[PDB]
Amino acid sequence: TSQVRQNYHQDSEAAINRQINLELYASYVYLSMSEYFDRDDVALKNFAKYFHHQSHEEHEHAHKLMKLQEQRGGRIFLQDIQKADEDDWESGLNAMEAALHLEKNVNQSLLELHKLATDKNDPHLADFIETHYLNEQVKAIKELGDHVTNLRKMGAPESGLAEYLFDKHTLG
Amino acid sequence: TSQVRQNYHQDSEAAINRQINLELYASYVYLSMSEYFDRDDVALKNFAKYFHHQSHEEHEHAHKLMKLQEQRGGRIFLQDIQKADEDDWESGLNAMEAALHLEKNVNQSLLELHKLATDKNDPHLADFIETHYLNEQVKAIKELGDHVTNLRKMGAPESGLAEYLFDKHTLG
Amino acid sequence: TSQVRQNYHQDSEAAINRQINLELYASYVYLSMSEYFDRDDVALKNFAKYFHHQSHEEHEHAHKLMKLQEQRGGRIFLQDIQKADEDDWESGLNAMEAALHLEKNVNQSLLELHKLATDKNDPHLADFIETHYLNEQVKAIKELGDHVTNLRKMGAPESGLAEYLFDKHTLG
Amino acid sequence: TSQVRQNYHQDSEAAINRQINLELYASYVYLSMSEYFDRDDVALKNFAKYFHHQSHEEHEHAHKLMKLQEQRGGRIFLQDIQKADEDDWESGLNAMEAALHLEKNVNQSLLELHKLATDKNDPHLADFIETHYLNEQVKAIKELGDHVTNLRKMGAPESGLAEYLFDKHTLG
Amino acid sequence: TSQVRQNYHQDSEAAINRQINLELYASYVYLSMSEYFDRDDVALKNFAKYFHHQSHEEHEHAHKLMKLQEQRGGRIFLQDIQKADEDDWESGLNAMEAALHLEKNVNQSLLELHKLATDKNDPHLADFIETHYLNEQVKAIKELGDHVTNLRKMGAPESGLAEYLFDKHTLG
Amino acid sequence: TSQVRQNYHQDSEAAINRQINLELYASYVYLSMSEYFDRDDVALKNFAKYFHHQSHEEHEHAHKLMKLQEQRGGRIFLQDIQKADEDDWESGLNAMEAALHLEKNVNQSLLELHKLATDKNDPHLADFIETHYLNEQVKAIKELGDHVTNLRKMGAPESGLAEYLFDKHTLG
Ligand SMILES: [Ca+2]
Ligand SMILES: [Ca+2]
Ligand SMILES: [Ca+2]
Ligand SMILES: [Ca+2]
Ligand SMILES: [Ca+2]
Ligand SMILES: [Ca+2]
Ligand SMILES: [Ca+2]
Ligand SMILES: [Ca+2]
Ligand SMILES: [Cu+2]
Ligand SMILES: [Cu+2]
Ligand SMILES: [Cu+2]
Ligand SMILES: [Cu+2]
Ligand SMILES: [Cu+2]
Ligand SMILES: [Cu+2]
Ligand SMILES: [Cu+2]
Ligand SMILES: [Cu+2]
Ligand SMILES: [Cu+2]
Ligand SMILES: [Cu+2]
Ligand SMILES: [Cu+2]
Ligand SMILES: [Cu+2]
Ligand SMILES: [Cu+2]
Ligand SMILES: [Cu+2]
Ligand SMILES: [Cu+2]
Repeated sequence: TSQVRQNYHQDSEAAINRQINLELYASYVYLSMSEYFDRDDVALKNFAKYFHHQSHEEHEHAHKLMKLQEQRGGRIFLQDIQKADEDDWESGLNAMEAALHLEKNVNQSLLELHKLATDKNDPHLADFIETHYLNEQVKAIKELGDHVTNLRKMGAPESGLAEYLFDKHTLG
Repeated sequence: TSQVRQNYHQDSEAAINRQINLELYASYVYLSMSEYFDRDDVALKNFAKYFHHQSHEEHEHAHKLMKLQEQRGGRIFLQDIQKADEDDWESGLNAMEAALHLEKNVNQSLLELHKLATDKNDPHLADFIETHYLNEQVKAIKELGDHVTNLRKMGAPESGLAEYLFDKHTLG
Repeated sequence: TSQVRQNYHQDSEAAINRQINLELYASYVYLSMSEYFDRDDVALKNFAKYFHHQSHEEHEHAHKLMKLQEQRGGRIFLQDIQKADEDDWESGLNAMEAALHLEKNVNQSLLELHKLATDKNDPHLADFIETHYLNEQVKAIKELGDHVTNLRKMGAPESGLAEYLFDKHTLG
Repeated sequence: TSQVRQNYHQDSEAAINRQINLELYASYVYLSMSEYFDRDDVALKNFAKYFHHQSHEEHEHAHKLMKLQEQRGGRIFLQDIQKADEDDWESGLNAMEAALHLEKNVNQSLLELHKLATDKNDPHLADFIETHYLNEQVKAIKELGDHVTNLRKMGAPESGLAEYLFDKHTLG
Repeated sequence: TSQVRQNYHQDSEAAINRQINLELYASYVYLSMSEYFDRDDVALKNFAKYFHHQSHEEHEHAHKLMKLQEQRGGRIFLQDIQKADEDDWESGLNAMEAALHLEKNVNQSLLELHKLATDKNDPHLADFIETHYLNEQVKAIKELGDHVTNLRKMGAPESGLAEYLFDKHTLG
Repeated sequence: TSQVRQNYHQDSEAAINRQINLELYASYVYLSMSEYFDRDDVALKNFAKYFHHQSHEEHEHAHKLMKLQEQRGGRIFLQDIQKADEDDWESGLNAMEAALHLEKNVNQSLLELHKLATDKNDPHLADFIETHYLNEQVKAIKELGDHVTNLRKMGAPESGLAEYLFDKHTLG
């Protein structure tokens, strides 16, 4: 056992390891989306930039969790980063919809992680999740909802003009 | 024979002369396209600027080849610069499509030039083509593909609004 | 007929198209001369620079004419740009002499163009030629005459020292 | 088939997809190593920083390959990013030794990729690998060899003082 | 065998060692030429400066090759640096002619080195030679050809005035 | 005989030519040492930098002697630059010891050169050696002695840690 370990339950350590992998997965989904919009038959450069930014943000989320694990005296156990469900994201609107779904899934996992911290009387972990994760998720979900809404109201995905103009005026 | 000539095959010298003319031709096609978009009944100023830029880029491509010829001790033999297949380029989308076709044709000629350099064991010429031409073509082809894609998805060439908005937001 | 076309005779439109091609031809002659002086067995770098500058100047002359055509509602009809009469320009003095001859030929064509504008009662075209072309030609012809004179008096083309020193002290 | 695709063999497209995954794997190995050195019972912060830098470098290597795929008109097919062979890297010297082995493995794959490009007469791909990958690998391998050598000569991994001083004076 | 050595043939290692010596030899020839022009009975200071610069350039060429040897895990085996064929270089024109001959000889050796790299399927070495050596040689050969040409046309070596003026206007 | 030659004995001219070669030899020994420390199985970068600096310093020493020869009206006769006694310098301490021996040998030759100048009543040469060479040698010998001493006292060459720390704290 670590010289630093204090009030850190085995279940919490395990849950943190699972959360690290999920953040790395989210980052990979975003990378997949990013590259999709750089295809010659898609060619929406600001969508590509947006999802590239989101990919690196999720990477930072993974970093903080790995830091938390080391600080608390837990042991990081990395797992395979699974590829995304799709190779072809269909459209700007579909990718945004898929991103929204992903972020709500990550949020659900974080809420379960928080409940575990509360149940194990780990207020440091509870606050770590609150401070660095919970509001970030809520903000991310709201932004993606905003994007989905505009794209829909503009006539996406049927209107390619809608996705082009959104790429230019919101994302660029 | 030149005091500088070394490992420079007669066939390579001839192929370089042919490539010079093709680069000058490409430059002329782009000039034709440029001026078309400045017509009072077309009036797409950023299309005009874009193709003007492409015209001068091809001119630089011709310059480097002429320099290569002199450096290697070959003799430049210039040929007539043929006018383009069209006077009237129809639309923004059509010009982009025609440009894409042109760039792929120039690329094919460069690949054949590279094979000749390899076959004649001329690694200087091989690398000259690799370094200054091959990736430039690949980048140019991809960009034109991107442009064609956006214009199509926006509703060009039927939608004049599409070509107007593309001129403003991508090319301007 | 153009929505902009006013007082613009079919003969003038045709003559402008012919003048565009001649300016492009002059530019090409200068390019040929430029590259000649970059040959390892010629090696007069400031001659090369001088004629390169002249090449791009003629290009600008072609640009203004193409602009005039579009502004007046004429239609640009481009033609093949013919290669120069020579591949080998012999010497600094010979190239200058050939350039002088070329500029006087271009000037003759411009004077005929001006007479046509006067005959067709087209004062806009008449002034366009006067303002942008006629004095430019007179200046160019005089400069080339000056250069020919100095080279001759210095002992060119027999004296290679003369051409070397002229390259350094006048053109450099 | 892509509007941009030219001279791009199905085997090359597949090999590029495999190389993308390998670069992502290398990045993940480095991340694993990075976090290991941040453990309270390891605590070599400059080792951690060094491998973190290497992780992001491999990420850039993956980015350029993904860009190449899109530019050439290939389709990116992402795969699971496999976790590293180890959770516990034992020591500074062992991690450096493992990194050296990894880089030589990546290099072998790049050399095979280059042979395939040569065999398929794809000089653009050949030069892309040469320009952006081959010398980068050679430099990386040499640096890791240098590091392994110093650590060994200093008395690692038996001497914890050696690894501490190396962390401070070479990596910091 | 080196911990870093990969895909590096014994013949390539040997050829690199031979090339290192040749670059050091070229540097020494240039040094000899440099000092010759500083003789009180020669006194062409800009010739001296020019060849001094060339001497140090060849030294850098030797440095990069030595670096390549270490990076690839080869062992540097230095050899005697042979003195030049002449003590007395006769004239500005003769030295330039001798330099031209030297550079073409070095170039021939580099081309043979490149063929060996290709034959041994060593694309890293092939590109190293292409990137850092082949175009540098072509540029150097062309420049020396240019210099020889001007000196000849000016009346060298019979005309001491020609060599004096060339020293002042081209080299100074 | 030179128009500038005055009070310059044939023996002095010969001795200066021999000294030039010895300075070039010393420079080459240092270059050999420099590259040795850049080996992947040695990897002492500041040793490499130190000896590289010493190599170029000896080159300057050779330059001043060549200048002296020309100024006095002597004729430079260059000789082959002999490779060093070793390819493998064993260690930091051994190289420093070998450098110390080399510098004392060069110093002995300079002292003999000075005696010859005194014997031939050549006070210009005597002072040239005094001013530019004698104290430089004494300083160089003392510095190398200092380095040898520290390395020995630190536990070199048996202690690789000693050579590593010396590389970092004295040479870096
Ligand atoms: Ca899977
Ligand atoms: Ca025709
Ligand atoms: Ca013709
Ligand atoms: Ca697995
Ligand atoms: Ca290459
Ligand atoms: Ca000899
Ligand atoms: Ca020997
Ligand atoms: Ca004194
Ligand atoms: Cu990224
Ligand atoms: Cu996240
Ligand atoms: Cu233009
Ligand atoms: Cu081009
Ligand atoms: Cu807008
Ligand atoms: Cu130009
Ligand atoms: Cu003109
Ligand atoms: Cu990171
Ligand atoms: Cu990589
Ligand atoms: Cu210290
Ligand atoms: Cu020097
Ligand atoms: Cu060289
Ligand atoms: Cu002068
Ligand atoms: Cu050096
Ligand atoms: Cu010395």
